[PDB]
Amino acid sequence: QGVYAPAQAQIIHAGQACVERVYTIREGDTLVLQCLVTGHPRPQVRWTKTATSVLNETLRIEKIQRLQGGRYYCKAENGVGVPAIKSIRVDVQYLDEPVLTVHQTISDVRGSFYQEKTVFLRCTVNSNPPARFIWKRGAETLNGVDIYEPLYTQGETKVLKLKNLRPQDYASYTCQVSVRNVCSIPDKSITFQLTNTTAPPALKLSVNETLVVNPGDNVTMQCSLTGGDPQPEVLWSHSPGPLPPNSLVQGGNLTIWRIRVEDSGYYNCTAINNVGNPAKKTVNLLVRSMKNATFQITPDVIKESETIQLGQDLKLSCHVDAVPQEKVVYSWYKNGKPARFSDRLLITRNDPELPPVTCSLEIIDLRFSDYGTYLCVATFQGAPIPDLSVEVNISSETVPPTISVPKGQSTITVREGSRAELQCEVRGKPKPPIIWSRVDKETPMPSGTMTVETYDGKLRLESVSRDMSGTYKCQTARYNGFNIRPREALVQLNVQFPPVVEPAFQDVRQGMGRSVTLRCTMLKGSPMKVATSVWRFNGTLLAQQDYSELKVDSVSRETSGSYECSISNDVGVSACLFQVSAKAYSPEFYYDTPNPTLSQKQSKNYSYILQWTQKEPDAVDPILKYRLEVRQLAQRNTIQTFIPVQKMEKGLLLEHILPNLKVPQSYEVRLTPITSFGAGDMAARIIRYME
Ligand SMILES: *[C@@H]1O[C@H](CO)[C@@H](O[C@@H]2O[C@H](CO)[C@@H](O[C@@H]3O[C@H](CO)[C@@H](O)[C@H](O)[C@@H]3O)[C@H](O)[C@H]2NC(C)=O)[C@H](O)[C@H]1NC(C)=O
Ligand SMILES: *[C@@H]1O[C@H](CO)[C@@H](O)[C@H](O)[C@H]1NC(C)=O
Ligand SMILES: *[C@@H]1O[C@H](CO)[C@@H](O)[C@H](O)[C@H]1NC(C)=O
Ligand SMILES: *[C@@H]1O[C@H](CO)[C@@H](O)[C@H](O)[C@H]1NC(C)=O
Ligand SMILES: *[C@@H]1O[C@H](CO)[C@@H](O)[C@H](O)[C@H]1NC(C)=O
Ligand SMILES: *[C@@H]1O[C@H](CO)[C@@H](O)[C@H](O)[C@H]1NC(C)=O
Ligand SMILES: *[C@@H]1O[C@H](CO)[C@@H](O)[C@H](O)[C@H]1NC(C)=O
Ligand SMILES: *[C@@H]1O[C@H](CO)[C@@H](O)[C@H](O)[C@H]1NC(C)=O
Ligand SMILES: *[C@@H]1O[C@H](CO)[C@@H](O)[C@H](O)[C@H]1NC(C)=O
Repeated sequence: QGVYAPAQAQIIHAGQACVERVYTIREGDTLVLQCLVTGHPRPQVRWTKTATSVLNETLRIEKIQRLQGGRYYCKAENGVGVPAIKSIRVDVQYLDEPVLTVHQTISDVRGSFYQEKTVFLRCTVNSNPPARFIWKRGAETLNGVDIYEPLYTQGETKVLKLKNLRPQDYASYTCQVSVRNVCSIPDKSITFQLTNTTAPPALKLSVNETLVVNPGDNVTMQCSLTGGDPQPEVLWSHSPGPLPPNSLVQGGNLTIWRIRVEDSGYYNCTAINNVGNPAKKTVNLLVRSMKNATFQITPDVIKESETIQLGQDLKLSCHVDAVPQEKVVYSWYKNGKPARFSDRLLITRNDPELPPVTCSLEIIDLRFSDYGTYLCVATFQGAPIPDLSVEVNISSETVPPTISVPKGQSTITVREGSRAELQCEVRGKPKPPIIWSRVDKETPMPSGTMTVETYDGKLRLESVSRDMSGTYKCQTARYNGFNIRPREALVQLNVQFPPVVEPAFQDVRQGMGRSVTLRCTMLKGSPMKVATSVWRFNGTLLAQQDYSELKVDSVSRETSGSYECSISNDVGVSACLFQVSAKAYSPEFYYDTPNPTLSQKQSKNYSYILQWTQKEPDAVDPILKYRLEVRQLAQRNTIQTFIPVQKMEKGLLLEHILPNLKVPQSYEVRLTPITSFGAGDMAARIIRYME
């Protein structure tokens, strides 16, 4: 490629800037960067910040922000050689209003019981560039007292330390912070009234550390100041989440109406006045609830049993999830209630190694007299909430569980996106719930956690993703049944999905007598086999290995057009699209030359050196002639002429002088190649008098 030259970029600065390698502007202004490029063919330009991208030789950002600052890249490519890249660092600049805060420090003195008070005046401001701080008490401070930047701060903060605090120091101190007026940014000031009444905030709360309540109850909390100068600002907050709904803040008073169980949590009242540590009082609000009452049958452990056998230990545990967990109390009944007071032979244990906070009675030397219906009742002492119970019949019939997959739903295949339903079925007395997990990987579930409880033994997946395709485990719970090694069973999940073929579009060129073959290849797809391929031409079907091929015997006017191969797996369809013709490629205008020729500076005429190259001359039938059209933008009528080609090769520069052009005006130039097939791809350009 003799005349083809690789791209070359150069960034240029415009829009608003201020004051080498960097483009500094005030936040809120507008950025305007332009990428000038050269090389042939004329390269295209995208602005990016990664090296996302905007396809434009000029980058323009209105009302720029702090974060939009950074390094920007102009990328320019044309096919020939290595793409051109150029960088520029945009440094958006700003100066917010400074914050002024103060705290005291009392400290001992060597060999003395006298004490020295020290105040720290801390001035913080976020700014680009690094700010400049000046301190004043009406007058500028230099010396006796000290200025510095404290630790754990990168110059955004300066502190004025007043070591021994004598009355004359009690004045108004004012931090004035400047950005050097760079980018014409004003300085800003903040002042503080340091007085012997100045004091950090303090609060008193009308309720205890932790407050227990029932659902529905209205609860109101008064948070009142007990100290603070300046007058601090009191604020309530909640974790997790925000306060509302159903809760109103008078200010200081926080009331919660019709409290729901999910409203439980920490409510924090905090006072701030930029003096000392902000005061906070914290109350933990606990709404009562009881959920998920569960029992466990644990056969003799020491005899390593998994089954109810006479002459063995049988533990029957009991548990429920409650907010004031420590406050629950359990009652064990049996065909009516003995309240588990027997002890001898049958005994109560409330806290063994078993799960947390579980009442569990043991039966030593199990007897037929122990076969019965046992009930455990969890309750809160004199609480309005309802009690919860768990019945568990023990008899000869009670037996550990077994789990299986029904029929051959072991592997269940579905198409991506649809819903999937995995099923396990469990047998035993009692029948425990099933816990579904994934085994091929460690991912979560419908419930968003590693495992999911289910009693119907069904696991439903609404929007199934191919990523989810894998193996899944279903197993017996250790609760609401035997507490034994869970029984397990696996099911496979195939997530089929439609094909993806290549190329989506391809522009194919070839001479008039010659042949061409189009291939549509399948890259991804489950099933990964071409079930069928169907080729169409300009809308109509044609008659006809991982891919499909079609051969156009003779690329002619009758055969040239758009070909579509619709490849499909048993699940979906996807298509390649080919454009076949014997049209020559577009001419590529050459932009980098001094062009105009003044004809005797008279007749109001100049001439233009129109130059270009022919893209891929040997891709189709040889180029015979170019059709040249010239319009001057001002007259509708156009002068059409034909250039006859002498000879050409890839990259050869072509020329044609346009003879009669009004001396000031510009023109549109349309250049079309002609082969035996006819008109190739037309190209266009605007020419102008330069000098
Ligand atoms: C209802 O209550 C029962 C227990 O009373 C809950 O079963 C418990 O579920 C948790 C997981 O949520 C299990 O803890 C986990 O154990 C694995 C190891 O097995 C560990 O890797 C995890 O970090 C986590 O600690 C716990 O073992 C299990 N307890 C029993 C006795 O099986 C059940 O989840 C509750 N259901 C609901 C809907 O609240
Ligand atoms: C570049 O962006 C401007 C708007 O900022 C737009 O007017 C112009 O047409 C764009 N350039 C191109 C080549 O589209
Ligand atoms: C503080 O200063 C004021 C006058 O500025 C004075 O009335 C007061 O006694 C001083 N001492 C205290 C503890 O406020
Ligand atoms: C809380 O107040 C509302 C009316 O403001 C009332 O309907 C509700 O019953 C109150 N809460 C209780 C526990 O009574
Ligand atoms: C908060 O409520 C109490 C009475 O419940 C009242 O004395 C106090 O003024 C209230 N505070 C506000 C800011 O309304
Ligand atoms: C409220 O205080 C608790 C206890 O100190 C704390 O865990 C929680 O993060 C705090 N929440 C807020 C919003 O301050
Ligand atoms: C226990 O057995 C009784 C009668 O034998 C029955 O009414 C009750 O429903 C059974 N309980 C369970 C949990 O099966
Ligand atoms: C197919 O359609 C394209 C676009 O309309 C057209 O250029 C071509 O001549 C058509 N081919 C035939 C054989 O009609
Ligand atoms: C100047 O241009 C006009 C219009 O294009 C043409 O008629 C005329 O012959 C030209 N004169 C010369 C001296 O080239």
